[PDB]
Amino acid sequence: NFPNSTNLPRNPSMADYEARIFTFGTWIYSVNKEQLARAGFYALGEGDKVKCFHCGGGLTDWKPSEDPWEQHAKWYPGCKYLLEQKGQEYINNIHLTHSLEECLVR
Ligand SMILES: O=C(CN1CC[NH2+]CC1)N1CCCCC1
Ligand SMILES: [Zn+2]
Repeated sequence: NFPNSTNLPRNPSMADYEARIFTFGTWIYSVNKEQLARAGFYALGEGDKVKCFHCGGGLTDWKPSEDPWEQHAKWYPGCKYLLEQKGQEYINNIHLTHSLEECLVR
């Protein structure tokens, strides 16, 4: 299913931070859940799979080193929530970084 790039969220029931934070429960995984919720992610109950309330973007198999906002921007750069909370400059920083990380090896 394609990512949502409209200014309207795909899952408006998860639009409030408090709604999202309730989805995790006891969270054993490597990335802090409050951080995941602030980046707009709620939990699916399927290991450490999160989905963005706005773009619907899904992310799984999180490493301890990884940042929710960075991961959000890498995989779901079209997201209007991300663009609202972080601004296009941040997004360009993140993408230049990830594209330069890729090239410093491949
Ligand atoms: O899991 C990912 C990408 N990363 C893997 C490492 N941990 C953070 C997310 N996705 C799944 C959905 C399609 C794009 C790739
Ligand atoms: Zn999003």
